[PDB]
Amino acid sequence: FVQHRPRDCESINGVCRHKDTVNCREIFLADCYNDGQKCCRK
Repeated sequence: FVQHRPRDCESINGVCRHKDTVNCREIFLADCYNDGQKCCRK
């Protein structure tokens, strides 16, 4: 089974970087998996 988790980042064709990267555009739609990372336009 699984939990109640919306959408990640990889499930959208994105990347998982640091929420404090720099210029790695974040995807306010795709989530990460580390809890501390965010989505980026690859």
